[PDB]
Amino acid sequence: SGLVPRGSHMTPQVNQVNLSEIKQVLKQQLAEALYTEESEIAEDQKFVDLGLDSIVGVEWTTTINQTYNLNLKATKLYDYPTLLELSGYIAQILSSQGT
Repeated sequence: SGLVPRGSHMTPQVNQVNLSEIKQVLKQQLAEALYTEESEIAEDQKFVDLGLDSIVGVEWTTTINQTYNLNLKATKLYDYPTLLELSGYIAQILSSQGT
């Protein structure tokens, strides 16, 4: 996955949903949830360290499901406090629902 957003130019309607493609989106979705910008969020930093709580984790877990058409809960935030692992799991769910 040589998909690295740098802000040089926009990305088109990419059909696929690679691991990194989900990872970058997750950062963006969670940035707004933490009242910040994804530009300052790390991929291996814990959402909780930034301020992800029990409330935000439950609402955010839903937006994720709606984005990739899955079923997940608050326990996900607790199992994968970083985008790296979070995305790792999601990528397998959508890859199984279509095979």
